[PDB]
Amino acid sequence: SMASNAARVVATAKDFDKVGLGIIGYYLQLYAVELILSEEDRSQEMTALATELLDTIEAFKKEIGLHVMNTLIHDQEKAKIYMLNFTMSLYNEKLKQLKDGPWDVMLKRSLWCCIDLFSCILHLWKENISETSTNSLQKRIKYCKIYLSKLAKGEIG
Amino acid sequence: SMASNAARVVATAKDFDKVGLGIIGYYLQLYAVELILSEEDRSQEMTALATELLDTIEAFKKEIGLHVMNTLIHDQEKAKIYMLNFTMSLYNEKLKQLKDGPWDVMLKRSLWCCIDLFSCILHLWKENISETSTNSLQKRIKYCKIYLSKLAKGEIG
Repeated sequence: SMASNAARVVATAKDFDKVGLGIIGYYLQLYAVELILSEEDRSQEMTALATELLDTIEAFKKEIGLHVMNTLIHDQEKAKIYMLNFTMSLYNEKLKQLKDGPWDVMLKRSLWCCIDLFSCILHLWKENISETSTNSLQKRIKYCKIYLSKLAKGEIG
Repeated sequence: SMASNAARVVATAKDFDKVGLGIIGYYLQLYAVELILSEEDRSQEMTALATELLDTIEAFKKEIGLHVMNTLIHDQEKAKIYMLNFTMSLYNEKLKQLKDGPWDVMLKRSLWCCIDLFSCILHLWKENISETSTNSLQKRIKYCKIYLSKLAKGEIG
């Protein structure tokens, strides 16, 4: 239920690192961490995850606090905007695919990634996002979850 | 000159691998290689570097298609997008720092970074950048050169 939502994120985070988008996967992790530590009913398995996540998280920031980009890890303002610009370019590219492009499992994965990126941005930076912008993002997530269902029911397939 | 530049870009790229931006480090290497192979008669070390770089660029491709964001390594348009977003943001931050911020080595390294990144974009996707954008990119590069000049004279430093 919960450990699944976090598990997805953590999986995607690792994928983003292995491809070389470290800063993105960084925040995805930090996000997954808050996600786990938010459940008052923690379980052995998740606790080990929090630790593993924090360990990685720390190592990453330490190695950057090379010296040109630090600002994306120290300035949550710039980090939020960089994260948003990246997620948005991906999101917008995927909308078009929903119209003309192919409707395969890659799209399904791509849309969940968008949902997690958006979710990450909203969770990590609440008091930094315009009430107008929050709604926008909350809507983009819903849009994903909608066509995601349209795929499971073959409606768009 | 060619040797000097290649060495710089290469050094910058390696710096981005350490931070986590493997995608940026990737395109710099493509650019670096194209630079080294631009000279019909180059030193052995340089050709050896070209080879070294290619083996790396080759390797990087095998690991990537993650399977969602690999659409960056196989698309000249998207790649350019995520490339400009990153470079453009850094460029602005540095423009501000030129005014109030400290005028240390960092500001220097940063300005050079912007020059290579902007030059990497212009080189790699010149046949995909409108005539207007080319001038706009070249202007910023020029501006970097100019400010570096001032920092040397102590006119701004």
